[PDB]
Amino acid sequence: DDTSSSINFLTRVTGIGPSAARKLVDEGIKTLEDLRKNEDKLNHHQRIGLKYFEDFEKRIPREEMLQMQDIVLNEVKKLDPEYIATVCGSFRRGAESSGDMDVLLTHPNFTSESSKQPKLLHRVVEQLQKVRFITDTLSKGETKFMGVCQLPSEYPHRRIDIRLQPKDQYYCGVLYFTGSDIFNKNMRAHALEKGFTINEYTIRPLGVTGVAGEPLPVDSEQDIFDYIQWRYREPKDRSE
Repeated sequence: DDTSSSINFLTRVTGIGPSAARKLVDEGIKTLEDLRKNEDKLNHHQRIGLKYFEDFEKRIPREEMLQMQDIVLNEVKKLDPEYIATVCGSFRRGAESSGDMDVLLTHPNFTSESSKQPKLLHRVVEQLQKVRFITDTLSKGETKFMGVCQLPSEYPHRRIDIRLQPKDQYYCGVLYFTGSDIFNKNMRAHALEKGFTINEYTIRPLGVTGVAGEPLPVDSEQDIFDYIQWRYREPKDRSE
């Protein structure tokens, strides 16, 4: 019990997985105090998770999400109008509150046949840091950024992810990350009944063989619904 309750509290800190949590409790750190007195035992991601432990357990009001959206979309547009940025998650479905901000980013210069273009993403991250919206980085790779942001003022720090997706796979991504999970499940099931398979990257025909063919052209979410003969489903109507 004691061990379990300690392992559960730790897992509430972003970055601290189950294994990492056990190893930590196994070393004598169980409380928030212990953690805060032992940052030297945590990697960068876990340490930032600890720093904003409380803030990260707070919900985000839609009104704030909207202000966050404006900041993101506006800065991106200034860097290059060709950039396309979409805030997904339950927020895109009209949710009155969110737990984090998930942003899908693309640029016509970056397609799936293209090699890595990390600066496409990092340029955006750097600018948002410049305007002081992004305050910390949990981690960042060639196509994904996980960090912390804050509205200027008192405002809680919020979790934000920015994913760079190839232009030719962008809308399948926006669809997937908009959800909900139930809706995605139901849409993929229907796609199958129609001879198509859909994932977060593409929609492909499904030969009677069961083996998916080449990816089909997608230039909007609408195209995906069109392929499977479903009338367009507004994000607000995608609870399931």
